[PDB]
Amino acid sequence: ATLATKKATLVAALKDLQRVTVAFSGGIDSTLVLKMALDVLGRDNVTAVVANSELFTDEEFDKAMSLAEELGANVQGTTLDYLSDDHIKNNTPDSWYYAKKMFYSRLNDIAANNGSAAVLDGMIKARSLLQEADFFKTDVRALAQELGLTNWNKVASCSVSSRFPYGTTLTHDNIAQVMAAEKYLRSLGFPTVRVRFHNDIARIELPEARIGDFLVFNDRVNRQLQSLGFRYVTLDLGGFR
Amino acid sequence: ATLATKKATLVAALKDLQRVTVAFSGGIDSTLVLKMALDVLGRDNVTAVVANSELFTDEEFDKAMSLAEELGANVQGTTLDYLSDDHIKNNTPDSWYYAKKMFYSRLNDIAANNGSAAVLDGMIARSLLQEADFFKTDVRALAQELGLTNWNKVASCSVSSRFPYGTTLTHDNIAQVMAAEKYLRSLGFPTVRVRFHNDIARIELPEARIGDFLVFNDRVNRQLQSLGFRYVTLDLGGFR
Amino acid sequence: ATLATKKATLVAALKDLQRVTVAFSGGIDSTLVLKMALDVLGRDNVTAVVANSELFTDEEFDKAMSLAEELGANVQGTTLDYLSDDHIKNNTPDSWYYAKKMFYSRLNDIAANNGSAAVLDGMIKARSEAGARSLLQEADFFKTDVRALAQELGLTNWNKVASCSVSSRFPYGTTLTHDNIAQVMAAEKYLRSLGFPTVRVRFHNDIARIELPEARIGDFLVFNDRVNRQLQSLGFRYVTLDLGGFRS
Amino acid sequence: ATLATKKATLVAALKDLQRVTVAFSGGIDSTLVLKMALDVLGRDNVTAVVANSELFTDEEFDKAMSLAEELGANVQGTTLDYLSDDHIKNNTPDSWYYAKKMFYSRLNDIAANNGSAAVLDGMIKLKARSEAGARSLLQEADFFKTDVRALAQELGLTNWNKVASCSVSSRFPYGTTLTHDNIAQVMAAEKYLRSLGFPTVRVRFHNDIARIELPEARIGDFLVFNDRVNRQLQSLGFRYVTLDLGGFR
Amino acid sequence: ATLATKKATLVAALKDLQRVTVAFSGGIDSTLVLKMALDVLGRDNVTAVVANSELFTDEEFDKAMSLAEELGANVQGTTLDYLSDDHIKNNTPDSWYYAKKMFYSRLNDIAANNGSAAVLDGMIPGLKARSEAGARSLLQEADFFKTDVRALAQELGLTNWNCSVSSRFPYGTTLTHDNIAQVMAAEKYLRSLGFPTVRVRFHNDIARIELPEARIGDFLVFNDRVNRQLQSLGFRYVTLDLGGFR
Amino acid sequence: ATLATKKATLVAALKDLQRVTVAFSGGIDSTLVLKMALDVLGRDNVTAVVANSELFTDEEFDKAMSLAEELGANVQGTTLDYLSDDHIKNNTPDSWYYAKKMFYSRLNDIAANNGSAAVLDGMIKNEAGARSLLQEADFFKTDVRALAQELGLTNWNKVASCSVSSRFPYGTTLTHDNIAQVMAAEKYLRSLGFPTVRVRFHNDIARIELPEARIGDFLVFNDRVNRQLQSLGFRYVTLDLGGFR
Repeated sequence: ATLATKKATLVAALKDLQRVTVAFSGGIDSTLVLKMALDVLGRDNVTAVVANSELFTDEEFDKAMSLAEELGANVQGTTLDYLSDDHIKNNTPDSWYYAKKMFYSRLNDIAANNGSAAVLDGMIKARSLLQEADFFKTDVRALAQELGLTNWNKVASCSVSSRFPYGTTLTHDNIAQVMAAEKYLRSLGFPTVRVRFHNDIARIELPEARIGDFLVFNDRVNRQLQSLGFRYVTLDLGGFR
Repeated sequence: ATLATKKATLVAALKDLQRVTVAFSGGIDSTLVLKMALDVLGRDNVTAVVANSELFTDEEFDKAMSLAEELGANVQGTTLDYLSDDHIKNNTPDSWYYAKKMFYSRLNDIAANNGSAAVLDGMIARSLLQEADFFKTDVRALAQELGLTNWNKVASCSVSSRFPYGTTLTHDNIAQVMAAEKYLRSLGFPTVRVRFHNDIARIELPEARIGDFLVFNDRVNRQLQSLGFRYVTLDLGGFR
Repeated sequence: ATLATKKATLVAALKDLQRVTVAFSGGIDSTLVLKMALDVLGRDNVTAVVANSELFTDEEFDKAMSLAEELGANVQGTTLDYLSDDHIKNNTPDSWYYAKKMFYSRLNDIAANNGSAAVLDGMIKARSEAGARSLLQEADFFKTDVRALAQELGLTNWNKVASCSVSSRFPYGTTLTHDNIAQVMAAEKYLRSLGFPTVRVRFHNDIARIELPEARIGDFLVFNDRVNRQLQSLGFRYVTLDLGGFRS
Repeated sequence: ATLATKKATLVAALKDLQRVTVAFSGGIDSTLVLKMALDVLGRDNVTAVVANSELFTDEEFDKAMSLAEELGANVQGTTLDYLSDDHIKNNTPDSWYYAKKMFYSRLNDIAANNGSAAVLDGMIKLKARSEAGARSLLQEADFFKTDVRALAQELGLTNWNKVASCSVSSRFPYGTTLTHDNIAQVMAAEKYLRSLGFPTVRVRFHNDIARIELPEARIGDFLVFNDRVNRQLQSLGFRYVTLDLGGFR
Repeated sequence: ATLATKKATLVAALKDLQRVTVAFSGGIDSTLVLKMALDVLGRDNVTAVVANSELFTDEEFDKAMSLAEELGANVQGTTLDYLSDDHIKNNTPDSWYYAKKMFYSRLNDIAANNGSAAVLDGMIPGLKARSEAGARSLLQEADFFKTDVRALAQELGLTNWNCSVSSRFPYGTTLTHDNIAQVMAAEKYLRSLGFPTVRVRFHNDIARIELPEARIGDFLVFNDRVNRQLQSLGFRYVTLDLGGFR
Repeated sequence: ATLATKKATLVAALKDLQRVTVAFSGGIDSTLVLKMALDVLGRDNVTAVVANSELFTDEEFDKAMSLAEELGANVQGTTLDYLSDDHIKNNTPDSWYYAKKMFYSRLNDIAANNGSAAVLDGMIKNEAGARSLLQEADFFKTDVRALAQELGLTNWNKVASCSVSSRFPYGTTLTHDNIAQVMAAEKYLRSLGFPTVRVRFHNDIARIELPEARIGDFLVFNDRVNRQLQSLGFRYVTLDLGGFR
């Protein structure tokens, strides 16, 4: 289809819902949904909710809260303690299962309190309207460009649980350790980076085309990540993913 | 804290001034102010001013003069002789102050003489984008809304910072430093300083670009030597 | 002299033509012509045409078609077989000319069959021989006038990077075939997917001569072996990197 | 004393022994002992023995066998199963002692079966050697490292192992149990890395993690090989293949 | 059996020929043959010959000539025009054979004119190039392995010892005096920048540089100088093989 | 001439001198001279002299003293005060001349007092109180380690010592402090794996010259070298884009 046909399904789907609460993370997808809902449904009939968790950075939470205000939405912060579930706290392979299970249960209850007909997320190809309207990665960038949206989270980052091996118990300490390492690495000019936690070993994942540029920082990163508690600081030769 | 609320603040403030003179550098901030001023006050009530100076590049001047005309403004070039002032010519730690005073005094005289209510600049003189609480994100959202895509993106700094305190700035050693930085930028290094130390050139690059730079060592060495440096070096501390 | 007089010359030229066919590449210039043509003459009186050929990417074609639909134009792709012309098939130094004569004759025939008064291209200040109009050139548009009017019409999206014919990857006198062209484009596509958007894979039979911007060559080294084996499996015997860098 | 007096002490000790078996590693010290032994007692009365084990690389074994023959000695390889001793298999700080103990007793049996009066090693100015009865003639004659370099030049000796081979056990943390499998894993990984042009390298074993140590001044050169090293070491059984940012130690 | 029995066959064979001409390259193999012949037959009955050709560098020749003088042989250079033979000039896959045929014919012509009983080399499309010449490889007849030659080189006290440029050209490409000088100048320039192991493969207007992969990072600082130098030697395009040397 | 004849000229020339004093730096040329002198005249009539000075490192001096003993020589250290001469102290373009005059004048006094017939150095092909026997016998660089390998010689200083004067511009006054500064910087750089290096002194700027083929390898050390040379007193630490020499 044309982008206009997919955009029309999205307006038509939204009018049919009349009042929605939209799970807003700040990535390009959720920024498109949040804006489309505000444009078809009005400020007072769309609720943006930003999840606060121990698994995400305060900066990503703060950036989404600020773009939702910048977009003109009533946005509400709700804080989730993902670590209360021992399936998640011990990061067993089902651990995504309960994390999504907790995210949507908080989101479903919020919709009852402001009278929305459904809560929307930003999944592409709970209702995920961009997938129902058959939006692909190229379609989402095209519509956002047409809607004048310029600011969104270019740092498509993930819950910090993905840095830990299955069976490792998450702690306030080792999560902060992983996140302080990634924040330090990003401050040197590597916006895409993972610091995988392996007890005494830190395993750094960088995009392969950035590894040559990284070499000037080896010693400072080595000494900095050792001061955060790692005994050995290493670079994955496989790169990011 | 909506963009629509800040844009109304900026429109309202511009309506209260009626006739404005805009300090126009050509960056996104000053280009946003110049269009907003044209859209609410009209061509005949806005004067765009572009400083022609020895401390900034002719490329920055030519691009700004053309971008003001392209946006639909009446544009005026004014030329500042910063080196006639001995505080700037001798590069003291206070020279920035005298340079800013000479610049804002010329802009005040133009605005007084064309009947403007204020001089405007792009800071985030009135800085209305700062008064309306525009952030870098707000400014990119409004420029897209006005259909503005074209502006200079090479961040501009006075060439004074390339010289040690106590150094006498001259037309020749300024031209030397600027030809060197223009050459380096043309190789693909948009953020670069050639600090001047008489017979030594001290190059600052972002540390993450120094590996990429090595394929050019010999050409940079020979080019900056032909520009008058005897030794061409790379600071191991990098940019800053 | 002023933009407003230049915009009026263009409006008048379009009103006089009443019905037009637009050669649409997706760049800023043809995007401005198509937008003005749609605003002045209406959707049913404008046909946007995007050429599909073996000498350009299927990506480039898909994006140009999508840019014309996004503007609100009825757009039709036409398919050109440039290799049927022996100046192009044998990559003579004048082959660009025969490619454009063939392109403009197809556009003239499309215009004849839908009732347009002219074919419009986006040239500014072999088309003289087919009768294409460059209304921006006639109205004295320079690059800054195009950027000014596009911003006053709210146009922000277009192709920022011009397309070059894959003919430029082959030495003069080399015979282009559906097979070796597919080789050059698959090699360049693989390279772009590793993070090198500006690249050329020059064809010298058993040798691929890769052109990269010199500032990226340090970044490229982590890929030497994968590029070597990938381009060999595409049919090259030797995979090399030009020491002069991109366009030397 | 003088180099000449020390050289005469060494000559005298060898003539009194008549027939010797020489523990030959290829380093400068055992190379001096073997050369002196051949110069004083002749090819027919000297047996050079080179230990082959799974704790040292096959490349070093072949190089020592060739350095011994090139010097003119009858040279014999013996194979040691160091993992048969559990003091060695359990990677304790005294495991080196039991490895030397097993090596010196095999040399004693070889010495008994070829009629030698002593086993000679190349030690200069400790308890496994002395328990076994091996003699260190350079130490008895009071050779220091400079004396060994002096007499080596006098005899025209130029070729020897500059690299000192270390046991693969140092790639494993203390208390990690050595196995035929994890040793072969570490040794094949290092062998591939050396074959790319990196003679000084360690692959430290961390179960599913391989931690590569290279001299920092070579890490820039290594970049062209990351992807092949990753897949090669993954095919050897490591899940993760990493480069230590600290370099070689 | 033992090394002493293997060198014993070589003593006997050398004693029976009395006067020999020795094809001398300077590698470990030919230096042992030349030293054995001098020790068994004496200086006045041994002629060492070193081939000088356009397909090798004047340094390879100069190093080989000294090697034989230091061994104690009377040494003689002969110069061959390998490009006169069209198997070699057109770089067919067998031209190594025809180069050795021309070499052994010149050496047989040298040996007949000084009266040697045979031509000796250091070895361990038609008839084998030696057998067709009559050349003996005495180290091969004595069943020498690479260890025996390294062993025997030390029992006689040997201390000093040591590729055709055709391998820079594709099969079917015509060798000329000029493109040979071009390739040889290009490799000398690269070696002088610190790359002792290097090949400049000639592909007409394209130079394809082969380097050990572990040196390509070090090479980048030289790209532009190498590009312009090899262009000035006559190449239009100067490239680096991503597969590296070998 | 053949290498064997050049060796005979050297043997004959050494036998005609009977007792020699050898200027010994530890490089290949002077170790070849020192070895030939011992092999032809015997230890008791060869005196090896190693100059200790502020313009060369203590590390090269100790290595040279120990290499002479390893060669079989009686070795004697002598101390030179190069900075006592004002051409050297003020780094005039003349200073090489006064440094060589002071070096050879000291060696001649040692030679006179131990009864040697000549002072020997290791100069080759391509002072008047010095014989360079390798030069008289027409030895080239190829001849020297052809012959050095025939004597089995392996240990010698493989990177060339140069006077620290070349790290300072002509006209700069050399002092104990700025020499110590340059010498601690080059020693640090060598300790990271860069045996061939110059730290050129330009007051508050250090200009590091490295062989161009090593500059890619050096990037992993930029920050450590920057901080180390700053702690030695340099304000700016830079890398010459032209590389070494």
